[PDB]
Amino acid sequence: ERYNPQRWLDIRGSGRNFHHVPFGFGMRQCLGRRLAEAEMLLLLHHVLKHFLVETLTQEDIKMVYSFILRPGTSPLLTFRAINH
Amino acid sequence: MVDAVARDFSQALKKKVLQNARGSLTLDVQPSIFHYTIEASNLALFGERLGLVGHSPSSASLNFLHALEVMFKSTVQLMFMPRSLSR
Amino acid sequence: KITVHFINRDGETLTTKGKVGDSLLDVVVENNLDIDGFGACEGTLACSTCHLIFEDHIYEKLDAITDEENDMLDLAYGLTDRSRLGCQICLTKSMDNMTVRVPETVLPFEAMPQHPGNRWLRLLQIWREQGYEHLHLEMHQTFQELGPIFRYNLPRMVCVMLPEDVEKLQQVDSLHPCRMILEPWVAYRQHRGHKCGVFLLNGPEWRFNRLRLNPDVLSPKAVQRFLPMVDAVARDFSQALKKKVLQNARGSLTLDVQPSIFHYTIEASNLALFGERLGLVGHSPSSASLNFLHALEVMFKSTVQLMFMPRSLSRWISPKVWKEHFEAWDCIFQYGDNCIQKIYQELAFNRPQHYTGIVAELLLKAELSLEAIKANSMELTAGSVDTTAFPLLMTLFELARNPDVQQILRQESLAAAASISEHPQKATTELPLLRAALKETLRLYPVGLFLERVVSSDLVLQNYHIPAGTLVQVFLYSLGRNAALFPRPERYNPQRWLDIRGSGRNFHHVPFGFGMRQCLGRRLAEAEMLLLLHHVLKHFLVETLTQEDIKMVYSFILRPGTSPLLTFRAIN
Ligand code: HEM
Ligand code: HEM
Ligand SMILES: N#Cc1ccc([C@H]2CCCc3cncn32)cc1
Ligand code: FES
Repeated sequence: ERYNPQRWLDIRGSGRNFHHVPFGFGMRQCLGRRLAEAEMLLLLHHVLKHFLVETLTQEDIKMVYSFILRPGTSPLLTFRAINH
Repeated sequence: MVDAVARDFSQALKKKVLQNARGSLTLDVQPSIFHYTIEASNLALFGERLGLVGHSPSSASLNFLHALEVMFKSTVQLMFMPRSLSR
Repeated sequence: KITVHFINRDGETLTTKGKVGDSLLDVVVENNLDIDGFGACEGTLACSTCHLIFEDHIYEKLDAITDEENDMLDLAYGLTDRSRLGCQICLTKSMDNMTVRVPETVLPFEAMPQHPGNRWLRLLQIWREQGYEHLHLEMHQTFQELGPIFRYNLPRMVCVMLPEDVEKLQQVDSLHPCRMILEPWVAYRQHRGHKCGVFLLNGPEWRFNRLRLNPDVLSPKAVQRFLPMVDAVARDFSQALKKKVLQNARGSLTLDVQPSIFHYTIEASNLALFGERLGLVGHSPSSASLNFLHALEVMFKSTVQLMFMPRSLSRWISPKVWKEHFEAWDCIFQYGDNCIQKIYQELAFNRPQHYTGIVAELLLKAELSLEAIKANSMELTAGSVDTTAFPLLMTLFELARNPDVQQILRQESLAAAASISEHPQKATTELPLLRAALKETLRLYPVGLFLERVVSSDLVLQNYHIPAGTLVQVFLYSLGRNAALFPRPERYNPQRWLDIRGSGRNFHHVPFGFGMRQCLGRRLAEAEMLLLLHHVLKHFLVETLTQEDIKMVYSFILRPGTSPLLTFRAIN
């Protein structure tokens, strides 16, 4: 339950197979795989170089399965601009 | 093309952030994010700029999102039944 | 150090000393002198209990009186041609052995004129008409038949209408002034686990809250902190109007401005309070904006349907109105709670080094429980819309009706324009005639209709003994139209308040109240109103052909039922 992205560069080290599979495998693996990555990566990139993101609601978010797994809570997030 | 949408998203957010005394904007961002993906998607796919980022949602935008929610919802009610029953 | 002699009400000369540069409020509280009730609001010009009368040779060489002090002195009993407010007077070298001095100041109750009407007939009238929009006209007719004083057969309750009576009523102002309690609103607070705010509090909880609010909501120091922010909203309002005006062939835009004004006050309020810019001025209304305004209308409406009944009756007669009432409050508290969960989260992660609004201070100071900041933050977010915007319409309207007065308020504004554009704070001081025009609108159209006080001791007004525990009500409508104090009362003449200020006539301008329960938004309202009209006069001409009088409705507050069609012609 610890959020630690570095673990995926350490998993790349000691070669371990099939650890990152949310898009699938084989040739029925998600066709939007790299379009999703594109949309997500750049938005967050452009948000990090201008804003600080904070929140008081650090309880876990209850998630609901309604075909896809999604959050039932949407948290109240602050975007504080950086100026230096 | 996605870069342009994500840039326009942050510059839109920054404009409004910087109008507030504390240089901050706290909000529920789920709506603005969903409209980002509709814009980045529709541009990458059809080359069209819908003008949903930075501006207000449109009628077509919110009807589309609702229909998705209903479709997922109504799917779990019919997936586990054969259509012989759900009929 | 300097010696100063104080003549008390009992006649005795107290002598003590203070240091130069000290306020004589400091001299009184730092020596525990026995001047009962002196300095109630701890030096934030929110009471007139530091009133002191000076010697002619000392008073003459004191600083000029500010409008903020003069408006306070106008609500001070026993006013004199040599009286000042101790909180605003710092001791100086020449006041050694000064002598200041503090002021001093029948048929039975049942022999007073009675209101013919019957509590229950009226109660049932409201049951069906769902309101009593005409009540202010009933009471005017009453005073014009029974005289300047009558009682209502109910408990005891007397309705008055003269400055004489308001002056006495403030002398009786206790340490815990008691306004009567609105159960429909409090029932809502009890039902949701919420704390009542200042508007609905009495006793020590009231005094506790108020003394931790006046500093950042009412002090001239706080007014100077948020006045520049209101300037930005009023500027953005005129430049927005001018853009659209100048697109039309004849450099004009005629419209119903009531919507745009209401959205101005929501913006100026939410910015002054929560430092947030909502972007409602210049752009279209939002869903949250119009839902908030409707819920206010419904809440006022449903209040008059439940105020005159005890809860014992309205429980089963109009339970639907209770559902209607709470769902209004439900929408209101949703709007307000989110402005505060917005800022509580912000402030948690960084305390700013500059001014970020009124509530930011209160939260930072943390002299109140958050549940008590939440409750006052609500009262302020909800009280700062209808009460501020209706007076602001009627002012525009009367300036369109009185072209003479307009062109004089314009000269004043243009004259002071550059002075104010450089430092907005100066609007307080550089626009005296405009501020007199706000007294003229609230005289004729007082959105606050009554001042109410449960007295704490036997007093007497207009020679009718008034026993303790009695409700007294100041009907400001009939007050403002008494030709005896206001020559030609229906005439709109802002200069009249300058005439009045020379002579020691008292309690003439009382729509915000008196004492320490006078309106906490008093100087925020005045800020929002003054600058909008200032910025509108230096760019636009305001005209209208609908110069009939506007019929006004009673829905807990006194508001217009007509909104007039006003023209804004740009000047070039
Ligand atoms: C985080 C984002 C996404 C996740 C986690 C995800 C997940 C998946 C998964 C698990 C599959 C099935 C893999 C399999 O059966 O082997 C799949 C298939 C598919 N996804 Fe996604 N997907 C995402 C985004 C997208 C996007 C953005 C699109 C379209 C632009 C998309 C369109 C598709 C399609 C068309 C298939 C069918 C592939 C096939 O049957 O060959 N997905 N996705
Ligand atoms: C023209 C505008 C306004 C008028 C005529 C007005 C009138 C009044 C009156 C007559 C009272 C009661 C005075 C008394 O009982 O002695 C009052 C109290 C109050 N008003 Fe207003 N008001 C105005 C604007 C505002 C605004 C803008 C706010 C908030 C931002 C506000 C918030 C309050 C509060 C919190 C109280 C309770 C004061 C207490 O109980 O100590 N009012 N107002
Ligand atoms: N909560 C609350 C609350 C909302 C609005 C008001 C407004 C309307 C009620 C009469 C009045 C006098 N001064 C301000 N107000 C007062 C309190
Ligand atoms: S104490 Fe001086 S005015 Fe309130």
